[PDB]
Amino acid sequence: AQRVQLTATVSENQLGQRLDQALAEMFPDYSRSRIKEWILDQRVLVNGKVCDKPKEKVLGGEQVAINAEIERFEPQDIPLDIVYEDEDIIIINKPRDLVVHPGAGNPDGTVLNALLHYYPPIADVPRAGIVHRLDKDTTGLMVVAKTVPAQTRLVESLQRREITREYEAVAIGHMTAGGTVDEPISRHPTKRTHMAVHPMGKPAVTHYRIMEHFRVHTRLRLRLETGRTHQIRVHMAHITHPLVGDPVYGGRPRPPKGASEAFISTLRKFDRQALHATMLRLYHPISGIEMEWHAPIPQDMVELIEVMRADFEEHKDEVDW
Ligand SMILES: [Cl-]
Repeated sequence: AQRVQLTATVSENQLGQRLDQALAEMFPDYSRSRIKEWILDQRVLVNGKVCDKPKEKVLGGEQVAINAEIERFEPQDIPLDIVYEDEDIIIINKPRDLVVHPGAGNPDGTVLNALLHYYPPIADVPRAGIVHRLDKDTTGLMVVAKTVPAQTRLVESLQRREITREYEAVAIGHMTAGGTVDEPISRHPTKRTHMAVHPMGKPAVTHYRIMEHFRVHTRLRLRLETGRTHQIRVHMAHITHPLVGDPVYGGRPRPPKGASEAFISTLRKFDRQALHATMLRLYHPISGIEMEWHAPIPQDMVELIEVMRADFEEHKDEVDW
């Protein structure tokens, strides 16, 4: 546990603040509740005297002294599909049902826990060398830094927009043209599950091109300039082409008129955003040599795309036999 020793004097305009509130302002490196625990446990002196009432009001000019002490994520046996690894980086093909980094609702079971198990020295790299995210139910490529120099350099490459991250997706609706969504993204004001386009969000740019038309769906490839939470899903939804199977931004599946039983079945069962990180291209953070990796389209999407393709081709003739 780490020994904490801190001194300061309450500023005159802090007159009337609670002891815990005033200490929080003087020492913002330490959480509010932490400071409260320190006070109650007789670890704060005020003018050479122990003061243990967190609610007690300061006057300004009080000399404060604290003498206290302090005290991460666990490795988990979770298999990873490693596409490429060298001394500096790892490229993984992430399956669905796998969160990248611990957060609210997912304390563990994540790619980060998996990395801590596979290569324990990665604990010395910020966020276990994870430099960009994929959603839990998005499949495909991620690059991960194994070392501190590699991580710093990959982060610089992202800031300078020198990493290409391409995805393949199936979107709802007929789309006429490729283009760009450049709309900032924030947390949704009222729906805690959602992100949203919002003037006060973080700037976000997605480029998209049409690979193939289906009857009431469209296959896309996208390239990101930024990697905000849910960026593709929310941008595609914003322009009224939410991703097939998206459980948050999509609505009820709408099959086209006269869709086969197999088409209707495949479409209704598809229970994740039809979204896959398909290609990554970067300058190696150590050698600066240009490199490119591909993750094959997963079977779930292959079946979805083939059914939609057979449907579109069939209904380009008066054929029903
Ligand atoms: Cl994603």
